[PDB]
Amino acid sequence: DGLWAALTEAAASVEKLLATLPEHGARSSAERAEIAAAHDAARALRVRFLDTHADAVYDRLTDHRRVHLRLAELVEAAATAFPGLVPTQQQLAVERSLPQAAKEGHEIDQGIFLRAVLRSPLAGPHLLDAMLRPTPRALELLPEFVRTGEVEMEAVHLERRDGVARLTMCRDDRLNAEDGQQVDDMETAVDLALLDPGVRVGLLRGGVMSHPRYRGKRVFSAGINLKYLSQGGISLVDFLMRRELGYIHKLVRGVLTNDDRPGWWHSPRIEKPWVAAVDGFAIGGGAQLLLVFDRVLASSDAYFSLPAAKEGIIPGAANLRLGRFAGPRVSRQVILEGRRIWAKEPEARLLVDEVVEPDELDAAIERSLTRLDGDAVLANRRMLNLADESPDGFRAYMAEFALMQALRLYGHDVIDKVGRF
Amino acid sequence: PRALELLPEFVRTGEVEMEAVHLERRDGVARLTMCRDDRLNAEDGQQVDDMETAVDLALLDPGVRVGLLRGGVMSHPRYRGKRVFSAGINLKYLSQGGISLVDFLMRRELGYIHKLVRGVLTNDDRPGWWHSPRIEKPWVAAVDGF
Ligand SMILES: CC(C)(COP(=O)(O)OP(=O)(O)OC[C@H]1O[C@@H](n2cnc3c(N)ncnc32)[C@H](O)[C@@H]1OP(=O)(O)O)[C@@H](O)C(=O)NCCC(=O)NCCNC(=O)Cc1cc(O)cc(O)c1
Repeated sequence: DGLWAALTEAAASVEKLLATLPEHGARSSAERAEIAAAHDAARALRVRFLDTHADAVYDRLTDHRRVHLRLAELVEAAATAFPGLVPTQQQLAVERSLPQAAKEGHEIDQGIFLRAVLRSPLAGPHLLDAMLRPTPRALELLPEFVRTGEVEMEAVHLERRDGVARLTMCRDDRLNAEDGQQVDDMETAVDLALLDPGVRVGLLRGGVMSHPRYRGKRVFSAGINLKYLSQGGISLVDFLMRRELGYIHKLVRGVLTNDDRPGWWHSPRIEKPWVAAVDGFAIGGGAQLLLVFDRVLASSDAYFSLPAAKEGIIPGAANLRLGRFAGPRVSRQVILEGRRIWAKEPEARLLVDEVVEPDELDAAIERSLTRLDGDAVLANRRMLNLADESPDGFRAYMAEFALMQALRLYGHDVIDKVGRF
Repeated sequence: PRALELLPEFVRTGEVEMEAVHLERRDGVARLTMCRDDRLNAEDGQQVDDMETAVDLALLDPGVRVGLLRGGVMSHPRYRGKRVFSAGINLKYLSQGGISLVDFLMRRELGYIHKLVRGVLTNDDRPGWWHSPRIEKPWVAAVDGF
């Protein structure tokens, strides 16, 4: 062994250099290379330690796979139980108060950690189940939602109507640009939709925009908030990983419930079909969402892009899912070269089921919702999703993604590009 | 007659600013920009007169080889900073009685639009008129917005 002691020392060297060296941006090139080498030695040992000890580390935190912990709770418990393995809440607060260009990149350690956890065939599936459980916030709001049929959240408006959970993304000043709060609202709303027995089908649509160039027009998504990303407010764990393992995965697989109802022995998760309706455009994170719906409609003037081909972060699980929809040539055109796909071109039918003129779209959305009601759709979409995306495939991708995306979140090309927005 | 009047200054200057159209000779191209920035280039009697005048100038100017029709940058708030080709006839003026059967609807078809196809019929005043009594040139259209 000896890896823990080596890691502890290498982390100490890093903290000693951060204490003595000048602040980021005031460092000379020799000072910059010295701290960079210390970060590298420490992170190298984080990997080597977890290569052999990940399962034991995870077992301590979750009582040998007997307590389900979500991502935030997991990395926070790992910080206190294994100092130096991942950053503390206090170290993260310091990072979070800095712009991305000035951060030391302590989230990378969380990427290292979550990679090793998701790579384990024992710990990985367990963490994924934990993220499929209902959020506490949703369980809290569920009784009022059952009664009222309505919840107004900061980034999402949810309404039960005619057996449909109508999620409207309503950040009318910024084209529904995504942030940590949008993810929390989306997961809460998705949780409510799935837990509400009066909901049979879900609908995701963008609301009416108010920014002057789009006033009176609906817009689906302009993707991640690039301003916040530049400013330090995009969290690796609480945004980039949370959305993939939480609400987006619940759209596919449903919510894992307790053994508290009949039939749980054949359906431990409650899943329902989802419809997406795209107004204006779906960009980045919003386009990623479309790879997970049972039905996708778009207005005739809409387009779909994952535009950050030169200097962007990985487009979530698009790299996992797009090849299945579009094949390897088109997926590389979209992701490697930033090809934008328009709702009216033939290849839009790889991503969209129905393209409709603006004046006929509302009615076409309503028709689509009535077609997905039965028990037959539920069984069939479960079998399809199982065939389309294996547990191992999703897990193995999200394991590498945790580290690869962490690195991209701190890449100089990304920081530079995002600052110019 | 308006075009013949403006032709010498256009040959000299390479530029004419009209109410509904901006015309510029550049690199042998007659660049017609439809520039009613407040109403998405909605058409009226004056637009037709400007269009025909510009088309006439493009065809008569020996320094022009190819014509280009494009919409200019709009200033209306829903389209500010964006080019728009044409929103068609001015429906407000049509309601108000200001769309002329002869001077708009017939004039545009028999004048500038037909000159885009067939050119301008000139006098017998140049070599070759016996085989080409009309001067025609090729035209490019670039459609922004709609
Ligand atoms: C979409 C546009 C072409 C629209 O062009 P215009 O019609 O000229 O609109 P704008 O006036 O820019 O937009 C209106 C308004 O919203 C603001 N806006 C628009 N999009 C954004 C984003 N993405 N962030 C922040 N603010 C935004 C814009 O600044 C204006 O607000 P003011 O500054 O207050 O004037 C343009 O706004 C644009 O390029 N937006 C950014 C698109 C983009 O590159 N998004 C990021 C793509 N990358 C991801 O999503 C990455 C990602 C997301 C994920 O969810 C997960 C993951 O793993 C990775």
